[PDB]
Amino acid sequence: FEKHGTYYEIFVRSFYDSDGDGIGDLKGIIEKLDYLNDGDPETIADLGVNGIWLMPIFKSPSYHGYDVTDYYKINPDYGTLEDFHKLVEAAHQRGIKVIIDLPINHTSERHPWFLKASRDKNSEYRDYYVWAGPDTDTKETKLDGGRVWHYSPTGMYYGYFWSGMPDLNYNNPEVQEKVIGIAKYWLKQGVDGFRLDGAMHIFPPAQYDKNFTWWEKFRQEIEEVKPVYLVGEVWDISETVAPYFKYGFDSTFNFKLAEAVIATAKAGFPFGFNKKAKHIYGVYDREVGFGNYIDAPFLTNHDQNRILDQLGQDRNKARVAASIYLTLPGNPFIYYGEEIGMRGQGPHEVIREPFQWYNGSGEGETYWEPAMYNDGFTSVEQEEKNLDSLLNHYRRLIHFRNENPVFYTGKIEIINGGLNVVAFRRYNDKRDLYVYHNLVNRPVKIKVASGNWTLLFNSGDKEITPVEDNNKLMYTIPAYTTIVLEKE
Ligand SMILES: [Ca+2]
Ligand SMILES: [Ca+2]
Repeated sequence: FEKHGTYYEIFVRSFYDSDGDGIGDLKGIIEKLDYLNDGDPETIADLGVNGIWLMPIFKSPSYHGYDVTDYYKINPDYGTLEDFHKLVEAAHQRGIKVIIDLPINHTSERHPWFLKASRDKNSEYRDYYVWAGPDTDTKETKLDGGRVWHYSPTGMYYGYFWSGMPDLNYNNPEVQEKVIGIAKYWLKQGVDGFRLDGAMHIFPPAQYDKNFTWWEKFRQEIEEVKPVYLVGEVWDISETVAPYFKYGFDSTFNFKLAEAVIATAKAGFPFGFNKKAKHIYGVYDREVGFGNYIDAPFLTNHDQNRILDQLGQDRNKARVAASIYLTLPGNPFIYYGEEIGMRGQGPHEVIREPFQWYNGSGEGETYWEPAMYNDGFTSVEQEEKNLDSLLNHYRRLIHFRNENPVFYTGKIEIINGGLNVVAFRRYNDKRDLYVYHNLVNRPVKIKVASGNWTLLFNSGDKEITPVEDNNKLMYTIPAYTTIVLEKE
């Protein structure tokens, strides 16, 4: 069970519509699988990703699905269980692992369990949720609203995010059993793992360690079915994220490093990235140990303003940002649309706009909401016209990564590549690669000690030939370009 690979995050509703109702669905993903990975490592006609993560696919009243009403039923909007099985089979045929979002931290207020527990204090499901006693304080800020305690005819219940999302009571052994059963069910349907929210607010501050006890039990029990891949979201500093690598998770999303990559690509100076990367990998190596964690680097996801927007809609800077994280250790995660330069900021609905397949309209393109910001802005059709497009840039980076696995499992050492360059070595006992990323709109020069060096990768379409003088090999890197050298 190979856990290393580049992942692609898909919002089913916005990917591909196979039956003409404007809503993206599972059969649609099947129809477009070759775009992600055609199963042939010899071609670069596909992105080359080896895993896909589907945002919530269970029954739910919302367009996003994070508030589940039935964990054993596929949202009709996305298709059927049969479609899901055909997708898992088609993906495996191509070497693509499939993981799905598992919203088990809370349920929808419309979930039967809650409806029953909320309409009878003596209900059999009463203890599936958390019911108040003292203080209905309410801590506030963030982006949503406020209050963690809410009214419900038979008492007030706990709901960290929103009254529509009551939190499940993990202090109840039955809740833990039920959720594990749900996970096992989907694994038996063919899934390879899950994407999970690691923070569980039902545990009072005094029971923080119960979080790790829970995830360890969860992983141990579900792997009784088969080996799995688990990636968790823990939106906090690296010191807080680190232990999760030890108690059940293979990977965790590197939010802090994402912020640094974005800031550095925007500014054109490597300081921020250099300092943050050294700190974070240092924390992970100290608390977990190199080789005992699979980081999940990324730029932006389904809850954040798209990378292009964060870079002032500068496609060149977005290109550099892509080269940087796609050459980092671990399993990189690509947010759908990122590879063709989609834009979107503000409302989560905008960030989750329909994926653009065509310049204009065409069969399969979703339209459940207006494509206000991307219609006519970018598309796969347009990106396919030139071998040096952003889409082809992503294809080249991912395939290069797959052809040189040291990028997944090797160590990393930040080095000084100059005032406007992010540089680092990716290495193991057999490969010693030097990676250089030009962050600005002008050529930059880098020098290495005279010796046996080989140019392995050039992200641009220009001829890059080094010159040797006074025992130093000098390379002039064109604007926003990345190169990889091998030292022997
Ligand atoms: Ca459809
Ligand atoms: Ca291929």
